[PDB]
Parts: sequence; structure tokens; C-alpha cells
Amino acid sequence: TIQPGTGYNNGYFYSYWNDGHGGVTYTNGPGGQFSVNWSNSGEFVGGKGWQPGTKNKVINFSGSYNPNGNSYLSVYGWSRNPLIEYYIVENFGTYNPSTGATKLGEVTSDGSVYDIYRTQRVNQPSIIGTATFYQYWSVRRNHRSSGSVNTANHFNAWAQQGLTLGTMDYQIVAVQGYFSSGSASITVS
Ligand SMILES: O[C@@H]1[C@@H](O)[C@H](O[C@@H]2CO[C@@H](O[C@@H]3CO[C@@H](O)[C@H](O)[C@H]3O)[C@H](O)[C@H]2O)OC[C@H]1O
Repeated sequence: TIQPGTGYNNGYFYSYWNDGHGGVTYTNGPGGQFSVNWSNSGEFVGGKGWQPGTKNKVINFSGSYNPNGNSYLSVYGWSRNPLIEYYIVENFGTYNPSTGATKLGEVTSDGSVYDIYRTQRVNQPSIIGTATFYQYWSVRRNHRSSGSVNTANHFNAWAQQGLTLGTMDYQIVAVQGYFSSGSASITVS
């Protein structure tokens, strides 16, 4: 188990963040592996990947994802200038993050159709401090906890629809939770 923060572990960049609430354990394992076990958590996001991401990375992931409540499993990362939090959501718990959001298209990639959305966070934490910024979403219709994500297909379709990214910051497979419980064990490559 590690403190929230960022660094490298067995060759992979990791980011682990929470809102301080308690109830989440993040573990870096061998190779590209990480595990998250949480019980009546606050908000948190943790996973392994790269710093910086690229616009055409093929990300592979495999393992087990057992949320009990509000949680996502996503390729997750940020761009700078413009500041964007983005999500290629492969699975989730009790909440589809695109509920109520404006649908801005579809993309077919890696065995499923994804629905595309933009949302906005207002004065929320970010990689550069409290800010108001857009989120880009690709929400997979066929949920899964293993597979391959051709991020180019998503970034290109986003750009097509006017969801353009700035300079890439980190890019990970992440388990996210908001006041929920669960376990996950995920291996990235
Ligand atoms: O030490 C600083 C960190 O705390 C900062 O980390 C980022 C803070 O925001 C994270 O994203 C938020 C929560 O879950 C998301 O879905 C919300 O919209 C986000 O508001 C991101 O995970 C962290 O990396 O990074 C900069 C540091 O100075």
C-alpha cells in the first residue's frame, strides 16, 4: 500500500489520489499490476500507466473489477492547455458517468460501440489546482474488465466532434470510486 501521489513502480507510472476521507487501499504489484480495495471510501482515483500519455497508445488491461456502488474502470488521463480530464470507460458500478450528459457521437472500437459525451467540472480539484474544466467521455456499451483500448480511435473521434485535447499529461488505467466499496486487481500493458 502506498500513500496518494505519483511515481514509478516496476517500470510503470502510477497516480493515486483521494480526497483524504479514508477507506481505500491502493497497492502497486509486480509489473503493470495494481490493486485497489476500498470500503466506505470517499473520492479516489488510482491506476498504472504512463506519464505522459500518447495520442495513439494501445492500452491493454486484464483482471477483476468488483465495485459495490459508484465506481468506474477507465482509461483515464489529462491534457493541459486546454485542461481536460478524459475517460474511456470500460466498466462501472451503480452509476453511468454520462447520465444526463449531452451525447456528442458514437465511436466503434475494440469490439463495442462507445457513446461520446462532454461534461464540465466547476471549481473542482485538477492536476493544476482547483479549476473549471471539461471532461471527455467514451462510455463502452458492452462492459468488460479485460481488453485492449486503441486510444487513437477515441481521441480522433473526440477531435472530430470538437472535443480537442491539449498536451498530454498522465494516462493510466484507473479504478475510480466515490463513496462506495469494492475490490479490483488490474494488470496494464
Ligand atoms: O498534489 C496535487 C494532487 O492532489 C493533484 O491530483 C489530481 C487532482 O484531481 C484528480 O482528479 C479529480 C477527482 O476525480 C475526478 O474525476 C474529478 O473531476 C477530478 O476532479 C487527479 O486524479 C489527480 O491526479 O495533481 C496535481 C498535484 O499538485
